[PDB]
Amino acid sequence: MENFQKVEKIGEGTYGVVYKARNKLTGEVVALKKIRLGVPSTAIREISLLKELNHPNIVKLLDVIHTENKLYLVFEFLHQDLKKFMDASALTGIPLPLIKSYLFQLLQGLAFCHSHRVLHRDLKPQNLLINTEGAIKLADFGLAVVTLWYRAPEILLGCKYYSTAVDIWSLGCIFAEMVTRRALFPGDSEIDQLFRIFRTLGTPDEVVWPGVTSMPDYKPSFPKWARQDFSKVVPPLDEDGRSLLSQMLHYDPNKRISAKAALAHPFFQDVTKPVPHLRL
Ligand SMILES: CC(C)COC(=O)c1ccc2c(c1)/C(=N/Nc1ccc(S(N)(=O)=O)cc1)C(=O)N2
Repeated sequence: MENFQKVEKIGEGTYGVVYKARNKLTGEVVALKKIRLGVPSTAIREISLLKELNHPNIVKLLDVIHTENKLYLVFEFLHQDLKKFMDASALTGIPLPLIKSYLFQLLQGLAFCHSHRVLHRDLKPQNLLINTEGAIKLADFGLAVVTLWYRAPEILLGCKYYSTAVDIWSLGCIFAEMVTRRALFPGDSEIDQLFRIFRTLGTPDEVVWPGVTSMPDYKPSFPKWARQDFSKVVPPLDEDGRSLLSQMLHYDPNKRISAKAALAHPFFQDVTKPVPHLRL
């Protein structure tokens, strides 16, 4: 790690602390992540797998530094996250063509991960990175106050062996947030998160989600709320966007649209790649 000059702290995550840093030998500007822990052998193999999971919409893992019984991940650096961009665009809103481009690119990144049986598990605006070229990239995955706003209901209900559908749920929540300029389900506890989902989409039952009542944390005593219309949930999003969002937010993970099928949805018929106005 003596090969890198730290410039500034850019974040703190579940797995560790991230710095903007400069390689003293190549002059390369990178994101250096110090992993929070000797390093287990299983961790080294799983991280070695991430190195090969390369795609234009996945933040590149340049190098894995396992020296002096410490672990550092050297990543590609991007200048802004979607959280800061959404905050900067709050007065006017992100233009719909740019929302659509970002959603389309992230679904391409997800379809790629998911085809290699790799789940993100914790998508959120803070780990979605953007550049001046109009690209958006997935970061902070592959090592498996905590934000619960994007957590799929099967995780909250105690599913131990959840699927790639949890990522589709998170991305649908982020899509809604880009459109409305407000978090869709801003829970501040696991039950508040669950009940916020239930108040908008209706308390799930065996009809809409077969097997829901036998889930580890399901309680028959859950209040029974009626579902709201999507026209009320994400105005002024057009019918194509609302249709896609409804499929990304299906309760049953088996009914929830896949990343590959979402890419063929009519909402992306007129997709383009606009360039954002970034203030760096
Ligand atoms: C810390 C938590 C999420 C875990 O993060 C990661 O594992 C991780 C991995 C590789 C990365 C980055 C983060 C990163 N971050 N860059 C950045 C740059 C500017 C702003 S900001 N807020 O708009 O000024 C925010 C983020 C980057 O470039 N490569």
